[PDB]
Amino acid sequence: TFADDLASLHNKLIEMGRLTEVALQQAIEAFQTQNANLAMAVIDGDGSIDALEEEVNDFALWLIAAQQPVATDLRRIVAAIKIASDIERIADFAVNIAKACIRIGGQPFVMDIGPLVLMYRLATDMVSTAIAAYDREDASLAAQIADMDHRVDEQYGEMMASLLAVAKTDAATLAQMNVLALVARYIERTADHATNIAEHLVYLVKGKHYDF
Amino acid sequence: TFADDLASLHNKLIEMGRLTEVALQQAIEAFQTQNANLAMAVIDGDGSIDALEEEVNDFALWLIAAQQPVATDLRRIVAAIKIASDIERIADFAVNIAKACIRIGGQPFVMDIGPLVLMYRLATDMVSTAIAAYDREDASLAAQIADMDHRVDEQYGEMMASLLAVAKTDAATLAQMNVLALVARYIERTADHATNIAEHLVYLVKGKHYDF
Repeated sequence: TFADDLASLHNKLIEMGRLTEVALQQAIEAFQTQNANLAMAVIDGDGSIDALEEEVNDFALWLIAAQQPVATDLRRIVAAIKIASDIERIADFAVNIAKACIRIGGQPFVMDIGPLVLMYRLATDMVSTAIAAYDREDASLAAQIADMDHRVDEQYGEMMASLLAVAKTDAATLAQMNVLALVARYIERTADHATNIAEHLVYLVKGKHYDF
Repeated sequence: TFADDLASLHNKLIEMGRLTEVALQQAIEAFQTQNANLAMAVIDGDGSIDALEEEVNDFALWLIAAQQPVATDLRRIVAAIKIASDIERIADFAVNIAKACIRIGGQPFVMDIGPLVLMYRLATDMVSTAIAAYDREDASLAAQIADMDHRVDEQYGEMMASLLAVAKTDAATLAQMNVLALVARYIERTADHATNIAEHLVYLVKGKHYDF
């Protein structure tokens, strides 16, 4: 049943990702469309993934202590725990982009949220990619994720641009730009995690390190 | 000898941090002073930490499979592996800030690297803090690390500022600003990891989650 166990542990994770995927999808839509009811769907339904992560640690720790995994299987059980956390953190930033969507209520953005939306989706994809890479166990999608990162960078600068330029300085509108800035950061944390997941996937496989 | 084992596993990590600490210290000095010989000290002496991380996984995985850790001890052996990786990644960004220091040779910065230096040190401290928090196992230093983050944020904007403003557009000088931008990102990845380490330390202890 062993081989089967590692197959489910594998699906437990891929599962966390399927959900974090969704949560991410809505978190952004919720924010861009300014949908409070949606932002909440995101919050209320998150502790659920914290649940899966525990499951994934209990299960893995068990194997590591019961079925006595051999080197190779042991690395894939370990990376399984490191990746689960990254999926968890990402999911958490989602919950936060959702709280920020609320922070600002419904008084239409002080500027265009277009580049920010694309910066989010860019990162989101980095996740899908990284998780897909984990699923298939493809250690080469990584270097490709590297580029979506340069894109998240140039996308970011192009954020501070349309932001710290626009003059119309006022308490309410500033408290507004901040939330936008906060969101820009959670998108970069979400990206760095996809990258983190890519690192594991790559070390597990190539024993080498994630490229630029 | 068990209790003793967990004490050394604990010191293995605190050890990785003592070194990553240094590496970080020099990486920045090297860059700000533009010291190639130093940037190299950083590169050449890094595979050494990748070494410690392996040690920390082999050792922990062993306990988890040999001395049969009980719940509490088991969480502290697990977080021990998650944190080791974060220390590893941070150390790696160091190696990269060091490669970027070289990327630009010695033709004095197109602008003032003061705010960037402070943004680096700010993150660096977040690390020391997070690692110190791990050592003592103080789950409250976290919320304090949270603030050094808001500071890393406001410090960042104040980066794009003196950057995308300065007009003097030219191939060499641009290829120059980019490296600076790249460095700004590795500093933010280093911060998000300190934050990551803080998360573990907090979940392990409070079972709850790392604050804003």
